[PDB]
This record gives sequence, structure tokens and C-alpha cells, in this order.
Amino acid sequence: CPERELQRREEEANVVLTGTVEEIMNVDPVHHTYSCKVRVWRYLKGKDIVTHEILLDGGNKVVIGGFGDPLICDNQVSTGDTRIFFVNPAPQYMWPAHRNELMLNSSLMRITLRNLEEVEHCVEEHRK
Repeated sequence: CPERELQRREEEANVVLTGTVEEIMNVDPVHHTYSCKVRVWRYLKGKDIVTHEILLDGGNKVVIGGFGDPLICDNQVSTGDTRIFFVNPAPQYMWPAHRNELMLNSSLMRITLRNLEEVEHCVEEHRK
């Protein structure tokens, strides 16, 4: 499965965060996708966006849908998994199915210093 260059992935994602998958949510029969409740650790990008467009659960939990999407290479998660999430707020025309949800935009990434550093780097450059 081919994935896009990290630079384009950072581009097509207004929000990049890190967190833990606490629970698997319901399935989306229409798109053959599922959602999960995630406990956010830190935002690598788009924190302001999530603050003004998402109603948070317990102030540190978000729901991310889009898991299982065939077009995304690394797209599976289990309870307890920790990853870097490249996401976008759920668009209007996807309500109320995915209202108040972040949708996976690209492949999940493992938590390692290399990854954290590389992503911050691209978030840093592009931000100029």
C-alpha cells in the first residue's frame, strides 16, 4: 500500500495530534468505517481549530472516525493503541453521522521521537 510523502500529508491535514484509543465506537455501515474515542496528549497542529469547532468530552477526549477506510494504508486501531493522528474536522455534508468528529485524513503513525520531530519539522516549515 502506497502512502503520500509526509509533506503532502501535513498539507492536507489541518490537525495533527497524539493520543490513546480508549474505546471503539459504532460502525458507519454506509462508508464501512468506524470511530473511536481518543484521549489526546498534545496537539502538533490545529489546536485552535479543534477548540472553536469541536465540543470536547471531559476536555481531553475527541472522537475520530474514518478508521477502516480502504484508501488509507495504516488504518486500524485497538483499545490502548497510541498514534499520531492526521485529521480534519468532519465536513457539513457528513452530518449528523459524523457530526462533532475528526476524520482520519492519512495513515496513522507510531509514537517515536523520530516521528514526532519529523512532523513538528514539516509543521514548522510549512508554517511560513
